[PDB]
Amino acid sequence: DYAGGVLAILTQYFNNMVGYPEVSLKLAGEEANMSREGMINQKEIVHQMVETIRRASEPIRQGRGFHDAYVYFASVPENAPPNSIALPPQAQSEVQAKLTELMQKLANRNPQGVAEEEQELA
Repeated sequence: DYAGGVLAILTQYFNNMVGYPEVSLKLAGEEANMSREGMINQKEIVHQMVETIRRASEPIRQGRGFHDAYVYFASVPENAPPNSIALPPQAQSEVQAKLTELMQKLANRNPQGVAEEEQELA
């Protein structure tokens, strides 16, 4: 249920549990799963999700690499590594609108898979 997996990842991101680049790596994991099973439409949607988060996060990031300077969606949690920040309010709105559109496209491709994730989340 790769589409469901994507929903779970976005839930953690929007709840400031996971930041960039971790969120993009998790999405890339699902992207590879989709591509392996020939789910190209879904793969392309998740690729756009990754690009959306990368383009908003990479230019304002106070560092580089994979162990610090994370960029969280709206708030920096107390377990964040040094030099972590959150997106500015305008970027928050732009990123969420685009991700919501992309998530809708995914849900439309695999409604049973996304519904199951919503059930599992509950």
